[PDB]
Amino acid sequence: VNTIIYNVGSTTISKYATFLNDLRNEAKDPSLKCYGIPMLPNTNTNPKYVLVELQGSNKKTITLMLRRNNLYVMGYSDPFETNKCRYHIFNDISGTERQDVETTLCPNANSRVSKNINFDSRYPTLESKAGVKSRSQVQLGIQILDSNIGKISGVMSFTEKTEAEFLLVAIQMVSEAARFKYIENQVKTNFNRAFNPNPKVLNLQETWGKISTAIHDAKNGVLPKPLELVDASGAKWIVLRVDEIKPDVALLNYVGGSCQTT
Repeated sequence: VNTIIYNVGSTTISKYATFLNDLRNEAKDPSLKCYGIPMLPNTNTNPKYVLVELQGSNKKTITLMLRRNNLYVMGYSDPFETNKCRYHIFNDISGTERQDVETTLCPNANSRVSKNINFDSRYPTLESKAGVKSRSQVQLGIQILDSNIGKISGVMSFTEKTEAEFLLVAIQMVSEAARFKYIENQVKTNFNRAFNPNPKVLNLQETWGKISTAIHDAKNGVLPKPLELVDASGAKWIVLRVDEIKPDVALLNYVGGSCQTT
């Protein structure tokens, strides 16, 4: 499992763009692509995981564990006390995978401490805990990310609103940005300030699966059935060919079987 390092505490927009292209390269499958878009691997390709180490301000760090197959966050770790690695598995990781988030985020036994996340990773959950009606009311931004790392890393007690707010900002900034070129550019365009998620960033997050299947199943660039979407103002946005939506998407979720490659 490889780990990608990015310094949040001191960055430029290129430094954010390189990180992301190292995540995409590392996560994607080596041969599959539909219409020039990289596709994520089947569950069976090894390695199964990527680690994303986030360096905040004041020597604060969080290592984010992700699955290659669908780039979701399984949980995170932070340095705790002198020599402990504290791992935090999301409530909805089960089976071997739970031993796998432990073993991979904190590779040395003797030093491990558990502090689970007592809620699942779905956005409606994370919003109830932030105590907000919609992620859209919570601002995103590099300084917001840094400052949230600093509310979580090496702190004895931290509250669910604090934790959900960290994960809303970090899943959107790392896994949503990497799947969508559109969300990456929203973050580049506002790099020096805080900004509210617009309807399209939110809509793109929630329809990725359907987008991946449409694109895979498309013949001659024509999508199987029109794909109703929402744009940055809230307006119904209806795309029909792969060329419409492909600017906005960097990685495809796995769908098996063939598709037009290039």
